[PDB]
Amino acid sequence: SGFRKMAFPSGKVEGCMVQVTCGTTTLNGLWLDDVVYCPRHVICTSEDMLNPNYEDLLIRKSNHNFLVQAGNVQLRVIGHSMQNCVLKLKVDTANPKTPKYKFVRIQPGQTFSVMACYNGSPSGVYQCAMRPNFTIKGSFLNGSCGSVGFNIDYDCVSFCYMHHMELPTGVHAGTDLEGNFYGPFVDRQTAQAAGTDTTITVNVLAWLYAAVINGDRWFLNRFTTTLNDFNLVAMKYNYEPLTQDHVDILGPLSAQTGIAVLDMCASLKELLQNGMNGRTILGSALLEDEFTPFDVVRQCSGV
Amino acid sequence: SGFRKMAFPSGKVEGCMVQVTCGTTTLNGLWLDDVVYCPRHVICTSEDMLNPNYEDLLIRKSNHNFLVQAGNVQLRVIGHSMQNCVLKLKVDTANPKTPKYKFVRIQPGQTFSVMACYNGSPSGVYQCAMRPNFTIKGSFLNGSCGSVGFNIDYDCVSFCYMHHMELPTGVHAGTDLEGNFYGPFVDRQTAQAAGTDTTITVNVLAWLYAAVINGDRWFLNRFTTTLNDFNLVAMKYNYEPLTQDHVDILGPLSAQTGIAVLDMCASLKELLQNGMNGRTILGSALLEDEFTPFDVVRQCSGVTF
Ligand SMILES: *[C@@](O)(CO)[C@H](C[C@H]1CCNC1=O)NC(=O)[C@H](CC(C)C)NC(=O)c1cc2c(OC)cccc2[nH]1
Ligand SMILES: *[C@@](O)(CO)[C@H](C[C@H]1CCNC1=O)NC(=O)[C@H](CC(C)C)NC(=O)c1cc2c(OC)cccc2[nH]1
Repeated sequence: SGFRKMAFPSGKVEGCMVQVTCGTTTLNGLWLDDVVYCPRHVICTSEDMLNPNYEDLLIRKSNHNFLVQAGNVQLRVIGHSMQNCVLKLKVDTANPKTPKYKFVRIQPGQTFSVMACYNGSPSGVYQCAMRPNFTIKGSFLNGSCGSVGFNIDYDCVSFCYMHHMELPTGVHAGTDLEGNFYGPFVDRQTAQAAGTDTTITVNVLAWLYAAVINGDRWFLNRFTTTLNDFNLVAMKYNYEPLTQDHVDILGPLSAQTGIAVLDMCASLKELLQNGMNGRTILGSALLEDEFTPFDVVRQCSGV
Repeated sequence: SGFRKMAFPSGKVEGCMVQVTCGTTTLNGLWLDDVVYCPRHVICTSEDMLNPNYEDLLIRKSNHNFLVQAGNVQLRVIGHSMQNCVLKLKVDTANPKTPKYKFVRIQPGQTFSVMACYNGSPSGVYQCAMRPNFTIKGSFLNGSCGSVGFNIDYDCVSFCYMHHMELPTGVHAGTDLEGNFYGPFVDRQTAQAAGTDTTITVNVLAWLYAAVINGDRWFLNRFTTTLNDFNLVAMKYNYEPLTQDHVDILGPLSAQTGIAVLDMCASLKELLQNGMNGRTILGSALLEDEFTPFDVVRQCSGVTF
């Protein structure tokens, strides 16, 4: 038993991180097959990053302008191209540690493992959720650009995120592996704001089911609610609406605990209107929304 | 910026996880060089685990009773010995993925990364802190025994934990890599209860230093205190007493901020005696105690490996 923010084992990705240097700008790259993926602002200088004409800056670059280091060996760039915000450096050597992989675009509310890296060296691993406003709440410092987020199914690594930016509020933004940003952000050196940060309701309910599966039921109550009446209150608190598909996804957790989804919604509605006083749920004083129903099923099934 | 419970990259440990099976009992083991370490109760059957005599049970076992598998590839066992609650099996193959490593026994309050494993396959990684009652708030299912906890310093993997037990309260217990349990627990199929837990003071202070580094310093006061005075007061609030090693590991954060350790102790004492007064620290009204000073430095100045 127990419930914990859990990331996938990172070994398959560690063998793909490399360092990419252009002029005086260094960040991380992802070496899969004979291609190295990294954020395209590596080609920028401190002055270019203010308003970079990336296609203009790119054509002016030569293959030898890119220093790609994989551990100790230095890889030979035999080609360069650009797919949106992701720079694609073709190398003369295919990464032998390339696992089975696929590029996917995560949906808001879904989770993934972040492998934070600096100078091409993996430094830490943690779990994140793609928030409804397409930001994530990570831990990234100078030099973390190029770090990727991923999920692992069987032996297939599904890459979904490459890090680019830290907003003035302290949350983070990035792209999928096709170079398309999550959210309305742009890779220029400017202070940018996200949309309003709504709460992932289906995850909050999953996390409440986890608390019950782990012996905590102080927030439960005898009231019930309709889907619509719950969503009225939820939206009033800047919570995403609960769809019937969300209800269906919570099915397994409902059966296991014996608490109907709409019954859990009545508890959550009371928590939102009353607060938690001084009490805690699974050790937290706030309502956690970065746990998916699948995260809870994985850890609490059969407990 | 940002603060998260962050585990070490697990690749160096993944290449060392294997499956050990005796009869029908299976669990995980740690393959380093030509030795596999695992919990000794793998020799037990379901009924044996009730009141086991491990010396008597082990005498009836031979090298050929042990199934050790890397994936689906068996590693022939050519030797076996018992050290405390850890079984050691010599195999005929030296793990080519063996990293630089050492075995360490950590202290309460220290943190490590747990490699959750099932049937020898790594499944998840997450950070834990050894509680002052020698339990960890883990996430472990059936078949998780033999999962190890580790830290990575440079290129050296320091193994400090091997999983054995889930207590009734849902927390977890286990040993170091020499088979010595953390806390007053024994590997028997019986409900055991840990001592009353307490808050990890040195980590709370580190958390406060983290706040000061980030401009949130409303809680600093003009008071100071002695180490003995603070310890006697902290014990009244369920806080662990500080050691000399605790003051020392707070050294870097103390120098970086300019706040002496005993001054921040006096500030924490204020927070315990009068509460938070409706305010928060780093966004939370709850004092966090699972971040060590190293974790705080690690996330304010990203170290690599
Ligand atoms: C990459 O490492 C750079 O290669 C970096 C991410 C780091 C920075 C510290 N925290 C992180 O997560 N990304 C950046 O520095 C990006 C670069 C653009 C894509 C060109 N910009 C920002 O993070 C950025 C610019 C800001 C600004 O305007 C100057 C105001 C406020 C915040 C802000 N952040
Ligand atoms: C190992 O996986 C078994 O090899 C397992 C730990 C797992 C199982 C679910 N959660 C975990 O952390 N360990 C056990 O099952 C141990 C085995 C002993 C070392 C022999 N037992 C317990 O953890 C145990 C026995 C208990 C009991 O007695 C019947 C009452 C209450 C709790 C309890 N836990």
